[PDB]
Amino acid sequence: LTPQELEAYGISDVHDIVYNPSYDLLYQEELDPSLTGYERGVLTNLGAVAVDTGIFTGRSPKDKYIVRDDTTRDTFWWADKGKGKNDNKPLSPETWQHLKGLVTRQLSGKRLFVVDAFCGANPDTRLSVRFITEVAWQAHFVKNMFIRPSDEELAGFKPDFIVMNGAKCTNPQWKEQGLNSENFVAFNLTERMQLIGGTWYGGEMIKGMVSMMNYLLPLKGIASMHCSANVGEKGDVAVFFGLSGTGKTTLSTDPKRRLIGDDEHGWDDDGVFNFEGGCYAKTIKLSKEAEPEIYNAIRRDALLENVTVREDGTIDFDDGSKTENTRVSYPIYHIDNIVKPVSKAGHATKVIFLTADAFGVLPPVSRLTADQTQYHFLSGFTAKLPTPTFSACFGAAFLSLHPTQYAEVLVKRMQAAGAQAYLVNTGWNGTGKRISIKDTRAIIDAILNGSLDNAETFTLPMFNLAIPTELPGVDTKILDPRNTYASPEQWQEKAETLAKLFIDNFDKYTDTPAGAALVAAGPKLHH
Repeated sequence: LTPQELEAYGISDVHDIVYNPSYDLLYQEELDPSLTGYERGVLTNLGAVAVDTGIFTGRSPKDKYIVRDDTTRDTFWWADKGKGKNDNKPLSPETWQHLKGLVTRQLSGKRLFVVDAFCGANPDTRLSVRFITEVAWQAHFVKNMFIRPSDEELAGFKPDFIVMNGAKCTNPQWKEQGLNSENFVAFNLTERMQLIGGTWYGGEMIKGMVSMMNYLLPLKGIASMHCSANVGEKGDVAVFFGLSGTGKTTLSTDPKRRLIGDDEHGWDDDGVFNFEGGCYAKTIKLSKEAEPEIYNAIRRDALLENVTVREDGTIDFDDGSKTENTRVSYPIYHIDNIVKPVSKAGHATKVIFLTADAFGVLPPVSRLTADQTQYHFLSGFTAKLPTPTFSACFGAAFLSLHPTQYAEVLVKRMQAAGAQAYLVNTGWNGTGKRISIKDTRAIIDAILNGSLDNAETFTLPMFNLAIPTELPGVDTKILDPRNTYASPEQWQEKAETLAKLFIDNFDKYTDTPAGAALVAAGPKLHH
């Protein structure tokens, strides 16, 4: 690289450029004694450096803005259009230039770190991203989370997107510009740039490119999925969806199946690819006994975020005093049982939707039709003891297009692959007790070995769910959710409650023909 290349973006008076720093260099930079404030890092007794992000201990959706221009006007899922509430707020082009200026002026006159990286593991569809920061640990974060180019890949590197982290600056003009606060996370799809002002939260630097991939990929026929994915010895790929607490991490961890990734995947002509080169894992209440793989990944080149470090250098993983959203990032190879050397594989042939049904209504396992796959993907239901949660596509926060556009391309890719979707209740049954980890692992086994795709089924009323009549390794009595109620009538009363919740939630998608058509595939009330 060269200083003059950064001049193209508006930055000037560059002091020194640290380009694609090594992990050893980043460690030395992070302990620099001249650092102040939230730039500072400390070494823990696990070998990983720890940093603090100030008041922003999570994403700031209320500060998220996307320029509305000729590129995005008729394509983006805007906050101020349609039925579905979202945080994709339109930004004027002129305010964008002001925000860009704030960031590029902040990054002028500075020593800068520049990290070139990829979003997407498949070369023919991946995004080349250039990240610019004045803070070494921010550069470390993006080195962990995106895919690290080889020296030979850097020779021909041409950025498709620029991410400029100006966490040290804020926007004094925010009120008269009609913005939410002096902070901002702003995107321009004409200039292909992301700006970060004010917030030091690491996740803004990964979830911004997730949001942009979530715009670009479906528009070119590539599915985007908030899922884990893993691959068997025979190369058979499975994807697992589920909100927090549904067992997604546990059920996709299997010594005989290598992990493609844990967070965000694409699905193109060649198969399923990881967006990321690393993992950004929650660490509240972490223990070596409960999460041995994550714990073991916390070593030199991991980066701890907002964890409590004691005066003796030890970590109190139980302390949520600053935030419950403590995190660690690490490059993906800190996990042993992964797909390597490239985080991608062939086409998924099993799609597993996990839900913790606190109502005790849904079967432990059902085989979905294509329309039910779209319906339950859009619903993204789970519950806790019972309060429901619905989140479109199992993650609404990073959707740049209408949710139905994600459902359509997912099922298109499934149909071309002959993939079958299953809905799995890892929550509760009629006895008020949770379904056992032993039972759900046996269900996953039976799904993944293909034994249910053409198995005999009976149909559950109201939800119209195809349930296998028998399932190897599981007590047959558990398969019908009605069998844990005193009478079928007692199940029906709760099923009517839950069906109404789905129907009410789904209504906000019916402003598109895809969503309106899918009502007829949804749960039915009793008549």
